[PDB]
Amino acid sequence: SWEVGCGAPVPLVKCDENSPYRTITGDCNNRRSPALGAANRALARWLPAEYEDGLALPFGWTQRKTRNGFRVPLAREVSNKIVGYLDEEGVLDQNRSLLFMQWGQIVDHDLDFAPETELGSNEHSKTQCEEYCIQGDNCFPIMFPKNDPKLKTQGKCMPFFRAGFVCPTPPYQSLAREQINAVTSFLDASLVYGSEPSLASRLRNLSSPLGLMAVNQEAWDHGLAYLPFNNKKPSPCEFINTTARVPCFLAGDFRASEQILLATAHTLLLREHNRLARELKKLNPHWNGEKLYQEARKILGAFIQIITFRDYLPIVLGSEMQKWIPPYQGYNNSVDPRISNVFTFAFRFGHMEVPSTVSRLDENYQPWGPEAELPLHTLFFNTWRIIKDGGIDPLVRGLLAKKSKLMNQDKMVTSELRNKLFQPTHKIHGFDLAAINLQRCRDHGMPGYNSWRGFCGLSQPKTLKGLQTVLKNKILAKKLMDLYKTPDNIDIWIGGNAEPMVERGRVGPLLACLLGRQFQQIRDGDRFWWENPGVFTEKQRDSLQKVSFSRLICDNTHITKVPLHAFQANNYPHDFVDCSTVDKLDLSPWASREN
Ligand code: HEM
Ligand SMILES: *[C@@H]1O[C@H](CO)[C@@H](O[C@@H]2O[C@H](CO)[C@@H](O)[C@H](O)[C@H]2NC(C)=O)[C@H](O)[C@H]1NC(C)=O
Ligand SMILES: *[C@@H]1O[C@H](CO)[C@@H](O)[C@H](O)[C@H]1NC(C)=O
Ligand SMILES: *[C@@H]1O[C@H](CO)[C@@H](O)[C@H](O)[C@H]1NC(C)=O
Ligand SMILES: [Br-]
Ligand SMILES: [Ca+2]
Repeated sequence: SWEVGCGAPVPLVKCDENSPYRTITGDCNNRRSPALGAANRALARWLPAEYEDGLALPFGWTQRKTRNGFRVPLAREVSNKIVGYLDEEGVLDQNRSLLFMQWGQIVDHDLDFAPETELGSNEHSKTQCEEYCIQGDNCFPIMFPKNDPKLKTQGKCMPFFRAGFVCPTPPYQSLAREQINAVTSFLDASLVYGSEPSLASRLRNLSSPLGLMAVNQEAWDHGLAYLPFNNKKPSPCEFINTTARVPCFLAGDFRASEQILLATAHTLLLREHNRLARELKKLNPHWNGEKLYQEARKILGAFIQIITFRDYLPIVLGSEMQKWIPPYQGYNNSVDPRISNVFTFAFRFGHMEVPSTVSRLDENYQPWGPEAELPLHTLFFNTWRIIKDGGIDPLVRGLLAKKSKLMNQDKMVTSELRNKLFQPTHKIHGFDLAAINLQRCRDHGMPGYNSWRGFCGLSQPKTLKGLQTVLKNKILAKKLMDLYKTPDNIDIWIGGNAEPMVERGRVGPLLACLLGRQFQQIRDGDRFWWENPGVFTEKQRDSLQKVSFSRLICDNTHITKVPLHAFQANNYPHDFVDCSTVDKLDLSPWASREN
């Protein structure tokens, strides 16, 4: 059992044995092991890291070196052969609104982030990785296969930099390389409030004693707040459009501006915090700012938990929901609530649910203006279309009445992501998220497909014929065992996602097991779970059961027509009801009769 307890990219820290709130860092959730689930620590290893040298080098690094006697295929080659498709007609999910995709991304962002190594940002290092395609140290470029249109138009590779690792950022040879999780493992609204003290404070409005989050001061949304702008230059949101020059937003999580709809969902979440803090004050006008901020924060975290566990997860996991996530029995302090490395890849199932276009809709849920539907790629890091082009209401209707992409074994990831991705240093709409997913699954040292089938107690196909029955699909299996020569070598991202979905849910068996297990643990291992006896009063809990994403939308925008079940596919006006019929969060059980 070779290592004990290293801990470098963290500060302190010491714990507050009631202090009815979460820390910002996630520390002091577990009493016995107060770092467990804290941000800026190693991702959990559910299985030992698997690298080409047993320590750090990703499979595929050394040309000569095989995985189980075979070369691992180029990540872009797998992407082109298997992941890509041309025809967007037919690809939509008849049963899930766009919001289903979106909440996926939100939750994902509350739970995990393995950021690239920052070492030598001011070095020829990016210049040598991006310009020359030279693999070495933290440069692990995605090379194009010989028939790739991108060879002709973009150059020899897409640059790709390896994920940071814990202890120090300088090269690691004594135990295996462990990637960092930069946000809190608890489902806690950290994407709203920050996972570091240094950002948590900046986000806040300390100017007034009202516990508000800072809001944008440049611009409004029909009297509704936007998120403050980031400061930093050079800003990729400015970069898209140097005429409009609108910076990215500043949120609790750094990726909040990555696509317009994510920014939209972040905006709704911040408004809800200020709305709660207002209500709490109106009702407790002795509470101070700090009380008001924690108390709103606490409620918002419970809302994110409830929405996720009651409304999202059952329609991801389907028939497997009760198997992995049985109803709640209380806090269990032996549970490890840390996000595992593999989860951060299993949750990328969301990538096949992203459709090629986004729509703005007006109050009749009709096209809003002349160019109301746009290609997804024009919306990466695009804040200008919000501030300058209608606010969030039109985008939110789109969320409600357009549908997610459906995962499809022949049509996996839209070319909007597979060919047109924009990354905030690289200056082009030319990257391939799928290729990146696969390179990163190698970067992070993932065990292969069958390792994971084994972990979850499933069959482990060894032959083409085996893989055909598991996937149900002769030709997908054939392509996968032309590229990988054995299902042992298939990258978990693409193996998990290749499996047909389970009844009433949107992922295959292997992923339902990986996801289901993670979420059970993040709920059961959390001292501040909304439903844990003690955390909220019973009366407070009776109010919280009534929350809905419909109501969030009603309380925070000027939309008055919403569906009752926002994740299901909905059509206007048949499936839409007026906001007055929706349950409200009743805040009266938060009144502090101290008088
Ligand atoms: C257009 C919408 C989206 C875009 C543009 C996008 C883009 C990206 C990018 C660029 C990365 C980093 C990849 C890397 O360097 O390895 C990433 C990672 C990730 N994505 Fe998405 N994504 C989208 C939607 C979603 C959805 C719907 C989900 C889940 C339902 C999701 C789940 C994740 C997760 C869990 C990761 C890893 C985060 C971490 O580092 O822990 N994404 N995505
Ligand atoms: C960059 O943003 C600008 C301003 O936000 C966009 O310009 C608007 O687009 C149409 C003309 O194409 C007009 O209705 C608006 O008056 C334009 N405003 C200005 C100041 O030009 C422009 O489309 C965006 N450009 C790109 C390349 O994304
Ligand atoms: C802080 O709150 C005050 C009044 O409550 C408001 O006028 C001001 O605009 C807020 N500042 C920020 C930066 O959100
Ligand atoms: C808590 O979790 C542990 C380990 O997962 C399990 O063995 C134990 O039974 C659980 N304890 C309770 C009281 O539920
Ligand atoms: Br992202
Ligand atoms: Ca979190």
